[PDB]
Amino acid sequence: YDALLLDRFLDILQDLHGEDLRETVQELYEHSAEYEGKHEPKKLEELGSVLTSLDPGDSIVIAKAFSHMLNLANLAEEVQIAYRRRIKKSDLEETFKKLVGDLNKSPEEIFDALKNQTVDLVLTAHPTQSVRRSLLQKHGRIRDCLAQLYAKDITPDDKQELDEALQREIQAAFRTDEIKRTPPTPQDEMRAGMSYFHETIWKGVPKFLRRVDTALKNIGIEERVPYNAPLIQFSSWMGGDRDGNPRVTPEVTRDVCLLARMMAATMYFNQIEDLMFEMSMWRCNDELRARADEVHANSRKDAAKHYIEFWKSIPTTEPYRVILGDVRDKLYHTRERAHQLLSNGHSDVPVEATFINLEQFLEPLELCYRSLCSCGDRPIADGSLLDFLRQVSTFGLSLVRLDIRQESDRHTDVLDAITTHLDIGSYREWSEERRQEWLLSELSGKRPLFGSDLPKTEEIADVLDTFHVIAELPADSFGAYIISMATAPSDVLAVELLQRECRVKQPLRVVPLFEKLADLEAAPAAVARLFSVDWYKNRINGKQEVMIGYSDSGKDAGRLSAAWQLYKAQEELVKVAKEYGVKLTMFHGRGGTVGRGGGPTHLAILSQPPDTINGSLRVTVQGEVIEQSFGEEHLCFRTLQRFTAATLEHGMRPPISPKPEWRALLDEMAVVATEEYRSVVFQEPRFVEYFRLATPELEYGRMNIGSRPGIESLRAIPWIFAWTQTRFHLPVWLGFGSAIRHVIEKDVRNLHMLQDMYQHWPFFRVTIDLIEMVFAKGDPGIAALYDKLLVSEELWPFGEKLRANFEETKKLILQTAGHKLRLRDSYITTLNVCQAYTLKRIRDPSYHVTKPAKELIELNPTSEYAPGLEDTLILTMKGIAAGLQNTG
Amino acid sequence: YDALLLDRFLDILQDLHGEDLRETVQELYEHSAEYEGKHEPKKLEELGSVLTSLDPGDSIVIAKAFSHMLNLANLAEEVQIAYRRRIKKSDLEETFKKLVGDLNKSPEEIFDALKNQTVDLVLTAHPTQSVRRSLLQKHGRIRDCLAQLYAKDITPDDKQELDEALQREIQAAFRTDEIKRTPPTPQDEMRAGMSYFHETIWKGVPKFLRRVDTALKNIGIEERVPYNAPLIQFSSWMGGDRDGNPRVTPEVTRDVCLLARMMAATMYFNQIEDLMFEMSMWRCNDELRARADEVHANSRKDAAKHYIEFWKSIPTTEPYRVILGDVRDKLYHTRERAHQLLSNGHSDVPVEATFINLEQFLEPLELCYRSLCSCGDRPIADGSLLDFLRQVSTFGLSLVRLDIRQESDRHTDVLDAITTHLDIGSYREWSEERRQEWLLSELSGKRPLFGSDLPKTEEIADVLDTFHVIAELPADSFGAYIISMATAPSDVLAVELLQRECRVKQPLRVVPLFEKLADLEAAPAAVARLFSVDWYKNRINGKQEVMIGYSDSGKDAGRLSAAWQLYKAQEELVKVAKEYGVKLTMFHGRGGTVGRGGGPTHLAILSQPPDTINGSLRVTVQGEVIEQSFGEEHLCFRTLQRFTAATLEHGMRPPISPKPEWRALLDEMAVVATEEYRSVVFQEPRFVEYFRLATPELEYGRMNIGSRPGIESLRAIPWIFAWTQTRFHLPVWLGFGSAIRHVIEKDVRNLHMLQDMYQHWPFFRVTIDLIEMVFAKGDPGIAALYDKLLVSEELWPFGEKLRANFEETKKLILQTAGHKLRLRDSYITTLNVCQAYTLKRIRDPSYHVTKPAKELIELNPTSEYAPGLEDTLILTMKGIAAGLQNTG
Repeated sequence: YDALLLDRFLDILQDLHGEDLRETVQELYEHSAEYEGKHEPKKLEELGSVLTSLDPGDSIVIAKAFSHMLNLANLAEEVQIAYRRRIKKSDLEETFKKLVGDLNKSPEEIFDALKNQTVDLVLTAHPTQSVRRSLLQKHGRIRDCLAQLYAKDITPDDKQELDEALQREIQAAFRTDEIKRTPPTPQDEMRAGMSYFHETIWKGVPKFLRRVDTALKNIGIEERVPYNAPLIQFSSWMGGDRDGNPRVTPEVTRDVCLLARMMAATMYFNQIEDLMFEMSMWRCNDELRARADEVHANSRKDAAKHYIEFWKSIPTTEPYRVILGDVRDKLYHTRERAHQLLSNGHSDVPVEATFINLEQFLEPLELCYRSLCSCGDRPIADGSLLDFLRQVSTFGLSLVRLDIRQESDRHTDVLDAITTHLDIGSYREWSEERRQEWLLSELSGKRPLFGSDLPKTEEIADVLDTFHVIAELPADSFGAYIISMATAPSDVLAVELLQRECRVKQPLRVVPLFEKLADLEAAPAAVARLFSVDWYKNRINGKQEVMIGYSDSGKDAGRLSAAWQLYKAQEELVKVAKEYGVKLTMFHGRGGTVGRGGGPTHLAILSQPPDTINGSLRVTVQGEVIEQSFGEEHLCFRTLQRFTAATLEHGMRPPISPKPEWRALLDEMAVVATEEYRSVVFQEPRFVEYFRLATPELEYGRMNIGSRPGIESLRAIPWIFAWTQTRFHLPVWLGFGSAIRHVIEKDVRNLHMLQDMYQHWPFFRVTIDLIEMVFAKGDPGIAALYDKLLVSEELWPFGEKLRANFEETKKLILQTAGHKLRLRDSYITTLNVCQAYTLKRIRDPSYHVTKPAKELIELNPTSEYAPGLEDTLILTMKGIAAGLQNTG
Repeated sequence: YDALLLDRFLDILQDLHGEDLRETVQELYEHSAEYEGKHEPKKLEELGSVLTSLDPGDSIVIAKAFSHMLNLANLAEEVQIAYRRRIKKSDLEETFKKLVGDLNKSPEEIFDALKNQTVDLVLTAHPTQSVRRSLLQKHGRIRDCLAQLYAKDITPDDKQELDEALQREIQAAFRTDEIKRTPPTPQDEMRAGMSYFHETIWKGVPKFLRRVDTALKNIGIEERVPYNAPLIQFSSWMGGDRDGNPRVTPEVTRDVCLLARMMAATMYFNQIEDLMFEMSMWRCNDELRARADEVHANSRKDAAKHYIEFWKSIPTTEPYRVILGDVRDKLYHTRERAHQLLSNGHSDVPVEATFINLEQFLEPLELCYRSLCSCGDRPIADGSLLDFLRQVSTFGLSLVRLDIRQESDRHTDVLDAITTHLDIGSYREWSEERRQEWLLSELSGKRPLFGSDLPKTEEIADVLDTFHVIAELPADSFGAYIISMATAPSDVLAVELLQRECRVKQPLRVVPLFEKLADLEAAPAAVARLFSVDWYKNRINGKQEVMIGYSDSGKDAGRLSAAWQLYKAQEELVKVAKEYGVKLTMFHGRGGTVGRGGGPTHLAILSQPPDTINGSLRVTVQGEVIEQSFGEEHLCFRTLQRFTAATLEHGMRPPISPKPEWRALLDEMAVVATEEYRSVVFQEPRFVEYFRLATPELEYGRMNIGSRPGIESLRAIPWIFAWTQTRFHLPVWLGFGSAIRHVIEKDVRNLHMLQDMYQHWPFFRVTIDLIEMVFAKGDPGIAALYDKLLVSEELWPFGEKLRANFEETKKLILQTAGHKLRLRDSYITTLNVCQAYTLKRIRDPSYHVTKPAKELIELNPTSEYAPGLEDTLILTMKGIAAGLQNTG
């Protein structure tokens, strides 16, 4: 069946570029097949020999072909998964069943625990989404074609029109320039993010909630999940995170807030007329009748011809239509106000004509629901009205709540400008205690701090202006202010005072981000010291959120040491919060790649220490992962299901807590793994050299994914990208070899203890299993070829050392777990080869450079490199990322 | 399987009103079952005995229950038909096959004949739609539930959510007041009409055209139907027909025109952004590149923040997106202009910023298509861009072209006011010749006619003002001006002069409506006399349309005589048009009931005389029929298919022309049938009395369907309604008995001649077959019960006479054709009984009359009749109409 796609696409490729190129693509596929079958490293060079003969444009066409083949492979993969899962006639109903039988838990415990459960998915604009939006659309259409094709109810003409349709849709996808020739603006990032709502999430959320209701009734719970029960929520960083992205200005934040608000209003307004049409009942209780009489009193007997439907004043015969009629008027005026406020700088639309409250909207719908149930119409109320109630209570007046992230040192600079200007010292030079005492005195004091006459840098004025932008805007549009590189309470208090002094009427919660490993070690101490401040503990109102970063941890230290220290961090943070009687919710900055803490969601949730979630979870959805988890109805449902089921199980089925022997064993193991990791990644003075030669790291910024413009000093995203492109995955597995070897060396019974740990400890089981998966996506012959083609003859053995470790480490992993699809790896291998030789040509002086476009080579006329080369490189990176189903 | 619906609905009924009422509904169903099985007329009285015992509100609930049961029966009927037809894995591909094999016709003849074929469906607001819109919505949802239920791919939870959904949707439909408590405005009629576009027709048309392309490729025609090939078009009367509807004012016509324009703009604008997203190509020919450079020149480098997507100036990289970008700007400004022009009286939006031409819109899309095909992207161009091209070329700037219908005598009054005021005579008193000569002199003269100082009646000023309204508005918004009761060229010339003098810049075509039988006899003479006028023949530009009414013909004369005279009328009209070298297209004012010329569409088309269509047809879709032919994707497709296939076959497979013996035989037969019909419907002086007692005719106006406020003097719609409610159908079959009896009497070989005619003449075969169908929907026991309950003891035998004829006539029908589901007739019979006894209670003096609502009896507090009775009567009419699948 894998052959069908090859047939259709290759027929189209032949229809576009002739027999010859189709035949050379087939040759490359056959060489790659002989390689992924026999694994003769001679086959690689055999393939590169055929690859070097290519024309400028021809190699572009080859890279294009294999990349689109990988994409189609992903799409057919998703289709086959959806159908395979559907033809069954963890999981929600299964999780309920296991909670009842295994753990003897009652239905009302599941229901009550469910009501008080919340999962806050926060979408980020992290530059990990390799596929441009113009192509993502065509992918969506194409998987629609393939999904409709996968059925036995096709009529001949339907299938032929879908053949013509899929053919035209592939031909359209291939006819688009895959290369972002300019990097997006943060606004574009926020649009790419929000586009999944008026595509999937908006309609997906109420369907999922219906499904939870159904599953709850399969357990005997006739009651339904409360419409205002916040089982899932959405937050955003798009346009808010300005950490090291100076292009995220205050005006950008204003723009994304106003934008999102306009989107939400528009969606509600388009829903509201259909809802009015259905709410044609005439029975209501005395309450809704009284209110309907109120609205029909101020009915404004006018033409109201701007509407299409219901332009006549609604009669009291159908009172639900009266009340919903006022709801439509207030929606119209809310949309018009937001659209004017966005399109110009201002609006003449009166605020009282609009919904100002998150529940001025909810109130009339709640009333309709009470009336319907009162009058025996709970079936009716649980339909479109309920869907609408859940959409309002879930999305509010601004589809997502925006977080503002900024690094502590910028707040420090602001305060230092203030104290210098006030002739009182230098906040920078001040000790922590001095900062705390001063900040406290200013927060509890009543005199304004700086004035209009404060000297400001562009950076200083950037952060002050972002605070003014936050104050100017509605409170329910924002989420949390995340402080990067937070180390002391002076940073949180600093942001609090900077908010109060920027007249932020309802200041948002402040939350620290500990991402470097030392910050994770020191974090519980800092949180306890913050809670010690009686002022903050009294204003924090018993609730605190703190973010836990996964990107930079496994970058400077061992991936293993990072994971273990994270576990300790969650544990001790919960300890501290309980010690001060504060409800802690921890914010997990997980990525899509395992190297940034990614991997399957239920596995990452089960690997959390027990009694650390307590019905309140928060996870990042990093750029690319959005597409993976919300681009289809089915993906959206499977995502929301995975999250809610994992959290519920982790709530009622607490994972086993580690025996102390396991604690100490992992402490030693963490020392060994850290020394091993840092030994090869930092001690080696020629390591940075070999890295900058052997991996496509430095070229990452060429793809222009995001809007953000030593090895310790690079972002974790291109770090994991480099080693994942080459399918070597060094940062995933490094410390494990020395770790396990030293642990079995110090004691032989530690082998039985590792076997013991792998079978009972969810954290260890998850860790080892993930390492084994990453090994399964590994092939060291690739990194070998890259070394042979690009590394100087000198330090060739260095890589082999690592390669040694690779196999060694794998041998240990399979030994602790007790273990002993393909074909896509064929295409990937081809692109691997293409990526390798092309890099050698790029780092040559002969291939350097010293109107409309009618062919691909004309697409890059400003290339500092040879005409056809830059585009081909970008193509190889994109394609390999697609094949591996991860970018960074 | 019929039992499933009964089970679900009766369970809901029990959940709403208890066991007792469910049990009495079951008793009624059982009595009706014993009646429709055994046909014991004692069973009817047995049922009425149980019916008379009912409470005021209880009988309302019973009528409600049987009516909704009939509706559900209709919906399940449609579902089972759609699935039965789909599980085949006339008709389009079958029609092509028969045209190739049977008639030896070539593909290019089918294709070329198809290109030059046009079918103009014109939706009317005729008050035949019994089901109010608030309920039609719920019906749509309910058939959605049932359609999704009819499958073997249901997952358990899907089926349970659809059970809860169908339950809540039925419960919602039943909880709505079925009674229109106030009659609609013409604007409401036009909304009910147009609502099928942004529901079905808008998306249905391009899908149907794709299907025609597919069928054409199954014959070997790789080419596609031209996007601008006008295979189907839509016109409207809603808000335009003012014949005997004085509530259709000029402001109403303005309103429906502006309204429709706003709807169209909105739909295009919502499509355009998705189209822009897909047209991401970079290759274009020098033409589209030049134009894209033009647009990017005047690009207006601005924020353009009112849009959500593509708010940044579009780069020349993606030229299709540039050109489509200008298209989106001109759409935005067109929508804003129409919305302001509607909501206020005026707009500041510049006209040059909008699409003014029907093809200023089409031009940029045509350019994109040429470019795409030029660059080898015909597959891409035949996708969303083609769908959009067909939508634009098919729907234009105003979704439908509006006809204006008005009776001749009103134009006569206008002209008479003018000639009286000009001290020149009285146009009324003038002979036809004088009218012709004067009208001609004024049309070819250059002096204005009346001035501001013309004395005007409210009627006169109504028609003059409608002409000013037509002149003020865009030309492509209007269709034809239909003249009711047109008899002479003076009427058409009158409208032409009245247009020119009202400064109608681009005057619309004038078309006469001949509906009374004498007008159909005299019509060809009048058309020839009109074409004799050299002026009109020169300005008519070789094209003429004339309407042929079906409503009033079979009302004053025999249904048979009417059909035959219609055939002659089409024939001789075509003769006359060919004689004057003018392309005639005839406009068939067909209804939904056979008594108004309704019946299956392909049968009505085959019954047209040969060489009378010639690739140009025009048919009314009377009120209720709209719902029947466009309320579902499948209904819409089946409608467009039926029409286009019928016209094509009638074009290439001309029906046999009648032998002269058949001609004369039908002339005699028409005399006999006319004498027989008029003998019982007009000669009898007590006939009007018996009619006003035995049928629910007089109560029709109580349903408040439409906005329009002797027996010869009533509308044909309540005429057919009366006899169809009672399932007697007198106007369908009356003259056939005497006709066939006299024809077999004058000669015995005429029996073999009738057998000969039924097997070879499409017109006769259709006629007789239709009569047999109507008989199959007949049961004279019903009319018997109505007579027994409501007719005075005196003229009881009169009806029996008719009843005699009934059987007699049926015996003849089955004899010329050579011939010898049920259960739903059960429910109908119950309502029959309920309708009968209730009428007897209504026409009683004891049951006459000399805040919010918390129960059904409170729903009519102004009833001149007893509290519960009026509503129950309306309910019975609605339900019986639903069961018979026809209103009038």
